Order: sequence, then structure tokens, then C-alpha cells
Amino acid sequence: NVQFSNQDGALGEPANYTQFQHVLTESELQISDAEGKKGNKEYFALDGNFTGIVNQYFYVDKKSEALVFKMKNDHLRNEVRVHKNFRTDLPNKLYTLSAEVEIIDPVASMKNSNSKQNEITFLQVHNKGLDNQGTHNVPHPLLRVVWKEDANSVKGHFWAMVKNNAVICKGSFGKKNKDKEMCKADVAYKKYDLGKAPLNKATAFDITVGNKQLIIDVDGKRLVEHDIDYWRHLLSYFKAGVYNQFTNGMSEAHFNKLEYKALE
Amino acid sequence: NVQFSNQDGALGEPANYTQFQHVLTESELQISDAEGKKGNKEYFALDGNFTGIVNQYFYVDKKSEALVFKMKNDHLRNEVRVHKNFRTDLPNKLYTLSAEVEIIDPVASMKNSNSKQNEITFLQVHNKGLDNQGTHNVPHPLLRVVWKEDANSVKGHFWAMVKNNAVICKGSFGKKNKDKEMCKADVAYKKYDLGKAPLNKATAFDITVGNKQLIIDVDGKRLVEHDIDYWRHLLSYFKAGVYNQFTNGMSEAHFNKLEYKALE
Repeated sequence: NVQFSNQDGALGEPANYTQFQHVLTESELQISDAEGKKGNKEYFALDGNFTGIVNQYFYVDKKSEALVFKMKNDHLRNEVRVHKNFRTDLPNKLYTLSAEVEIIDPVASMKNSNSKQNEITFLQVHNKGLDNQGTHNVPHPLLRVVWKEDANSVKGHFWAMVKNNAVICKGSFGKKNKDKEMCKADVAYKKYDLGKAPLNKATAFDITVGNKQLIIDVDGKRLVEHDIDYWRHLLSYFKAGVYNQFTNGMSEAHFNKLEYKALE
Repeated sequence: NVQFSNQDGALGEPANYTQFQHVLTESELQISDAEGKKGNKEYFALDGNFTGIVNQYFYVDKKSEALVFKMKNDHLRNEVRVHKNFRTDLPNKLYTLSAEVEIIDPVASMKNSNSKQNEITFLQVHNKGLDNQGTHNVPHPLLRVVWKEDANSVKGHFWAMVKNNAVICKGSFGKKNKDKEMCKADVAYKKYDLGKAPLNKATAFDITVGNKQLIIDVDGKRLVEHDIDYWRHLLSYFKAGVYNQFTNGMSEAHFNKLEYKALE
């Protein structure tokens, strides 16, 4: 049901913008049908060919040349997914996602939200599983970089939400773990305050995974340096865009820059 | 109702024999009620205190001073279980189980066996799981060292059955995997012929786990040297005794030597 159109030239087509071409070649698009049903998502450019992949939710702004990701409704998404499923535990192999991002009027996006979370996730490190096929996938990402509306009265900061073990804590395969100490919100996740999100300007994020480390630089400052030995068996991958943890509004993220690099 | 008895002195008590004291202090006993239900098991000596733990199934033969393990019925068990749940992937930590074992008249144990397997497992490396609590236990041991009746016309040989991935292939948590290629018998397992099992003679087994390697010496000859990078996340442990994969018989193994050694 996802439809593609540049609105007769109103919207720039991402594959035609040189600064995004290489990360698109390395990725596919995973995007919800915004008129569709909760949780739905569809995959495009499975081979990294983004020719003609553009619409009102995924496009390059012709004036700013920002790569724009939008999506509406709770738990729908719109994300570039870098194909490499990499090991996170090897000393000679480091994988880096570099973005400059501005979240556009996030307060308005959430003005009608009935969610207790009220987050926009715009960068992720997820796990594929034990192998490239997703065997024993853990349904929790290693990392969500979010814009969070209100974290105990701290308004509008970026946060890194870090899964701090490899334990399935929800769903069909978490029934035995759900109520254990390991699956408590305070144990299963480590939260890093990445500072106030500014309006009208971009913030640089550099996420480096490998050598049993999750590293995050924010505007060039090292804010996360987290050992992930516990994650060593899980092949992992990058996503960037938007994924909604709020109800009844439209999220909007502008990427001035989005690059992927593997150092082996 | 697992009961203990030295049969008024007919049977030597294992805790009183110096060559076995240390391995017992580091272990517990996991033993079926031989009159009990399929798959049953009870635990004793949880603190490594084997005083008073002896019966017709688990005792020291007074004349040979052989540590004897016996058990009857398919998939009933009688094993010592070393308590250390160790990492297998670290270069500076090696864990060794050293045994000298004779399988007593195994052909007669399996006289009336209706099993396609017809094995006696007497040494295992199993996994606890991600943690010391058994989270996400994989219900497949890394290693079973077995006496096998007939392996494609090869009779009475010792074998190392090595689980060759970390995939759950059976039970409630294996439904999604059990029919996939990774779970096929000749994919999930690597089988090492460890040579003919001699009668009336003991055989030396030295199993070393650590540094991403599973190593097995038989009579001082290096017959298994298996990379176990795939297992790196699974805390693992040693078992020795008898575990029956054959029907309507009594297994019996005699351990002249049983030592556990951690080199950290």
C-alpha cells in the first residue's frame, strides 16, 4: 500500500542527492503504510537501489537538502536499515553510523499523545540474531537514540536507551523472564542523557559499535562508552529515521548528513 | 524417594576415597529415582558435601577403588555435576575434566534395547545459559562423550558428539528452528570417532574448554580440536557419570580417575 511520488517535483528524490547516495546503496527502506494498521511495515530497495523511492514521508527537501523522515501514529515507522549484520565483539572490526539530525517541532508532534513513553526514536542499533537469518532474534534493540518529551521533568533532551543484557523480556519468548529482576526497566536498560535537543539546528551523532563497545559521540563529545560483552553473540545493524513512541501525531526528522562506515 | 545405602559395607562411600574427594567437593550429584518416572532426576550434595551419598547406583568398588556409576532405563541419569559455570571464549581461562573410564559390558546393557540411538553418555559439556541462573538455556549439550553400540557398522567405539551451533532445535523454544537446515542432524552436530572402546581396560579422556576451543585428548592423543566461537555466550559446565540412550537396560561405568581443574 505504500505509494511513491515526488508530488510532481515538490519533493527531492533521495537517491539523486550525492551526500546520501552511498548510505542508501548500503541499505533498504522499512516504512509503514501510514493509512495502514498498527505495527505494519513494508520493505523496499532490498538491493540498495533507491531509484524512484520517494514520497511525502521520505524525501529530500530541495531547499535545505535535508533527508526528511516523517511518520504518523504510535509504533509506525520510517527507517533506512543498513544491510550489514556485523559482529560487535571483535577488536579489529568497528562499524560507525554518523548522522546530523534536527527533530522538527517535536512538542507539536506529541500535543495529542496519550502515551506514557512519548519518544521519537531516530537512530537504532538492533540485533539480527545469532546469524544473518535472525535465528533467536532478541526483540529489544541494543540502542535507541530518542528525542524524549519529559524524562522526570527534564524536557526535550536526546537520550540513549541502551539494552543492558541479552535477555528476551517480552512477547512469546519472554514469558519466563518477564517478571525477573533482569527484565526490570531499571536493570534491562541504561539511559544516557545526551543533552537538550536544540530547535532550528542539527546535532551530530557518531555511533561506533565493535570491540565489545558501544560508543556515542554527540557534537564531537564522547557521552556514551558502554561495554557490551553481554551482547557478543548477536549480529547487529544500524537503522535511522523515525519510529514513533507517542500517539496521534506526526514525527519529523531532518538528516543533514547520514553516513555508514566499516573499519575492519 | 531416592534412597542411599552402602549395603552394610558392601559398597565403598565415594566421599571417603581420596582420589575422588576434590572433584566431589566441587560438584553435586544429579541422579534419577531408578524406580521413578521417565526423565526424573533429584539433586543431592548441593554444597559439595557428599558425606553419606552412596547406593547401588553410585559407589566406589572396594577392590578396584573404581568410582562406579550405574543407572537403568532410557534417559534416566546418574551424574556428578561440576558446579563451575565457566566461560568458553576467554584466552586466559581454560577448564579441564580428566577421566579414566571403562564401560562395563555395554553390549549386555543394550540386549533388549528398542532404541535407534543406543548410546551411553558418560562425559558432557553442557550449557547453563546466558547467566548462572540458566537464562535462555540451550537444551543441547556442547559435548557428549559416548559409548555407541553401532555407528554405521562401527561397533563399540567411543564418540564425541559436538553441538556445532547455538540454536535451540527441540522443545517449546525450538518450533521455529526444528525444520530449518541449521537443525539437521548432520548440520547441528559434528561426530568424532574416538576409537574402539577396549574391554577390561581404562581409557584416558582429557577435555579442555576455553579460549573458544573444545579440545579432547584420548589416551594422550589429540583427537578433537574444535573451534566453538559460536558458543561464546553460553556459560558451560562439566558432567560425568552415566546417561542412558537405550532402553530396558542397566548402564555401568567405572572411573579410575575423575578430576576437574580450572586454569585461570
